[PDB]
Amino acid sequence: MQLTPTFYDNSCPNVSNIVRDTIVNELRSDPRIAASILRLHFHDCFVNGCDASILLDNTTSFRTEKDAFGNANSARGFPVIDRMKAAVESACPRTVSCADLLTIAAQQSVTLAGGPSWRVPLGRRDSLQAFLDLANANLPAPFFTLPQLKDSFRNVGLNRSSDLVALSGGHTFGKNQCRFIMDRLYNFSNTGLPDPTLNTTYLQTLRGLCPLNGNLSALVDMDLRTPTIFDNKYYVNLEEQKGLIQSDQELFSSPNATDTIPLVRSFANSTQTFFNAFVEAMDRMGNITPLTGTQGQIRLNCRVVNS
Amino acid sequence: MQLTPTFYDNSCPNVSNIVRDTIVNELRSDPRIAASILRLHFHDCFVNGCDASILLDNTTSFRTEKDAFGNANSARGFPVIDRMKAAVESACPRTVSCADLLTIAAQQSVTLAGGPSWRVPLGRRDSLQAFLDLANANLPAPFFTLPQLKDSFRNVGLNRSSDLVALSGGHTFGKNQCRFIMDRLYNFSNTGLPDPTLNTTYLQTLRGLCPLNGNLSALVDMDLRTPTIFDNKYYVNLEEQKGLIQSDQELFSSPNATDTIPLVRSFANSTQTFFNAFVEAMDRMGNITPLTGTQGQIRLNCRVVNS
Ligand code: HEM
Ligand code: HEM
Ligand SMILES: O=C(NO)c1ccccc1
Ligand SMILES: O=C(NO)c1ccccc1
Ligand SMILES: [Ca+2]
Ligand SMILES: [Ca+2]
Ligand SMILES: [Ca+2]
Ligand SMILES: [Ca+2]
Repeated sequence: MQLTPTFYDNSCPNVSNIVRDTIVNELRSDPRIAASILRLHFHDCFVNGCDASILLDNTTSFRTEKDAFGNANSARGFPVIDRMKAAVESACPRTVSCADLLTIAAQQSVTLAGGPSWRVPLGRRDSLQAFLDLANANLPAPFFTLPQLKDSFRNVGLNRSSDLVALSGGHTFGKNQCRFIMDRLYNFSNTGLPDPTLNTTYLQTLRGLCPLNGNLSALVDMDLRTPTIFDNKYYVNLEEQKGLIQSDQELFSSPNATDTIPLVRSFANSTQTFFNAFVEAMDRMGNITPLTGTQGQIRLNCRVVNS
Repeated sequence: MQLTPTFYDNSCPNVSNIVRDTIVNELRSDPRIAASILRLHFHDCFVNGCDASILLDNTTSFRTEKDAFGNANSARGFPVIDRMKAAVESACPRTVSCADLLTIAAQQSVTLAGGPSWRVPLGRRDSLQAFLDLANANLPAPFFTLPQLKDSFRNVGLNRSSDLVALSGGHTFGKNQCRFIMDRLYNFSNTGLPDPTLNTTYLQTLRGLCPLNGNLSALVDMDLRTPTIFDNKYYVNLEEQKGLIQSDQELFSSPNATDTIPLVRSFANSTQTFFNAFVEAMDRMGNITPLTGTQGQIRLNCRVVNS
């Protein structure tokens, strides 16, 4: 079955508003939640498709993806997801899947942060288990080279350069722990020297935030220009060699960036072009091997499989 | 209202078995769960009493105690608690509180680990909010001195030396992160030397497990003799200066341990005496300012307050 943005127009016409309202309230106490939610959706889709497998808690039959390298002590916002599911179950019992809920939540998060507004295709159903080992192999790491980042995306069906460049624009807001950039700051590639593609003045600022013997869990803004606004500033930073993580800067400075540089230049100089591309890439990501029809179920509680 | 072990004998006579069955199944995949659960009960009781406040997830009206120093990236087993609550709600809808469930789970965990078996007083109800700031002040820290550990316990009503010594016997099983003993190993009290009350041969073993530049999250066994069995070996270790954390060894080596040494000697040489004392101390802890009668509620989902 093909996903359609009209899937709940009859069964639960107000699911979008309920989702938006929940995030709006949460943003008041946690300005970072919008970024956290968009990330949860991405990590859901890259492991067996957008099937809400990442939302399952540990059981005796399978381990949670929340323990995966990249998720463990990093991914957050789960209780917030619980809140909107409860509110939706009240208005539309056993109607909206967690997989779709997380998808709408990601879109609303982007819009609420100043990004584009669009209707996401719906109709996905929830998985009956979690895939930890798969998550440990499918999620891209910040130390990956450009070709490696390309392989990671192609591995799940996003084989276009625009997919990688556009979706990476998700780093236009949100935070990153010092631990993931320590090497770029003090000893890159076993050279004992910092990453040469990192702007020197910016290097001083980062070293101040992430000292050699400091807290590795200390958080830094992904986008130094507009830390909480979803815009195209992420690309301007790359042109100035101010991409925070290795995977960010490689989009512009890697020797294999022949095909990505033009997209960065384009996105850095046109919000419309970037927004159009981001929406297209997002819908493509949301279409990775979804469970539909009678496959999977409509979870009542996103943390556990239905009895 | 006074707590009574017969509280559910009519309303939900099989709650004990349902709780035991859940832990037995979990132990198969996670041998540490018994220790984790007993600890969750202790951290519940020390903050506003055993009211299941520690089980509440973050909300926009109050912050979760799961973020407290001592709980954050340390406390675990929450999904397991979710599992037994679901099973109990199926057999006895809206009957057993999370506060009581966590209490029975703690007792069964001790028994299943080889400890004593007894009927816990019941009748507690669930809180309507969590107390993070209170948790940050009420939970004892591993770097506390003997008098400080005594003040911490007296602060919640456990003003007897036996309470401190007996309950500390909970370290007869379970794990501890390297981060909490690094100072005893390499630089105790700003002296640049290890803790003199730590056995030197054991110090070598620990330094091997917790290297100066190693993983601070690496886990070490609390009891080097019988790491997973609930017995009195914890006290024998203290006599040999092999207590893992500072608060452990101080029970035997502190200059203020005049009143605790005799209890340690006694408990180290008689399982019966220790078990009797542990059960008495546990029931006293389980009686810290409970919510009863019409106070609080019977939570349907331990993570959230009833609508
Ligand atoms: C190209 C490969 C990617 C890599 C290697 C990567 C790596 C990372 C790293 C290291 C962090 C910080 C984690 C932490 O400090 O706990 C992070 C955060 C984030 N990423 Fe990515 N990421 C990638 C792609 C994406 C994509 C495609 C999106 C979504 C469109 C995304 C959205 C986010 C957001 C919004 C945050 C901040 C989350 C928060 O603050 O809670 N990332 N990413
Ligand atoms: C006297 C003050 C106490 C201090 C300062 C203290 C401190 C600690 C520390 C540092 C850990 C390791 C945490 C980690 O590595 O994440 C721990 C674990 C543990 N504690 Fe205590 N504790 C105390 C009292 C108690 C009491 C009274 C009980 C319950 C009767 C208890 C039961 C446990 C258990 C079973 C574990 C292991 C948990 C697991 O492996 O998941 N503790 N404690
Ligand atoms: O966000 C990640 N992958 O998308 C990630 C984060 C840190 C370590 C490994 C992977
Ligand atoms: O277990 C604790 N308190 O009981 C604890 C653990 C580490 C740091 C602070 C407190
Ligand atoms: Ca998934
Ligand atoms: Ca931005
Ligand atoms: Ca409590
Ligand atoms: Ca033992």
